[PDB]
Amino acid sequence: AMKITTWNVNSLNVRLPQVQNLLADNPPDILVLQELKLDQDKFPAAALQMMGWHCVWSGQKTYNGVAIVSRSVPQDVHFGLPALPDDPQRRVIAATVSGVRVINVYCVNGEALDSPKFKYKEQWFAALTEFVRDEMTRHGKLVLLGNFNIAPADADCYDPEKWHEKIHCSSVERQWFQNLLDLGLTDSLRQVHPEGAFYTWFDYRGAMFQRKLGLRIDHILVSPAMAAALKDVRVDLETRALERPSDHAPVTAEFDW
DNA sequence: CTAGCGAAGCTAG
Ligand SMILES: [Mg+2]
Ligand SMILES: [Mg+2]
Repeated sequence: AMKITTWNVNSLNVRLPQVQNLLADNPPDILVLQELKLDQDKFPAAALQMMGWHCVWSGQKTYNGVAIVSRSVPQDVHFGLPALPDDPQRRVIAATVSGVRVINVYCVNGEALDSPKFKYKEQWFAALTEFVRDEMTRHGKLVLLGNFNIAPADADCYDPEKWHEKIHCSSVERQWFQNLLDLGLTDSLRQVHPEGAFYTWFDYRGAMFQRKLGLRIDHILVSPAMAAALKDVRVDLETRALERPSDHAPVTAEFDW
């Protein structure tokens, strides 16, 4: 059995208490985090080790930041994308936990389709595809998860017409998401829940979480042997409902053999 | 609207 949660925390300094409450109550075997927004030396290692967790992370000042936190030791830790070796933004970290290759990604947002950050998003997703393919040549059990900043289909958008060919929802971005699906990966949530709105992000503005209008952009993609044992996927809107919350909700997947 | 940086108003999401 194995339980893995992904969360875009948006500043790990701010929401560290909520991370520790997440690791205290029905804790997962693996928790990965995006948007730490703290430098490499500022990670709260001691506070998480006190509770019995191993941590491998990649951080920079102010932006980005990824982390893997697990009960067992994360082995063979890789930083970044080989096809993009000069990108200073800390967005990818991979490690093998309990024989399962975890690839944690905080994907480029893109801002706008006419923004330079969208070209950056394009190249970054290409490099990600190459890295994930090469990693899949070596690991039967693989999970590529995190904040993809891409709503796969219209059912992942509270409103497909105003988001028509807008950032997160454009046909190009969905073709990138499909490029990662074509390597042999399964959208685990859509396997367990083929129908319905399972939004994972709600804009801070306009009380959009209260209106329950958001996007499903936080995903857990799994290899074939992982989908064979895939049993459940849930969006922790309760964490999203907390005071001073992240705009993303945690997402958990549950497997067993 | 929130968070960072840093002292105000951009950048980023
Ligand atoms: Mg955010
Ligand atoms: Mg459409």
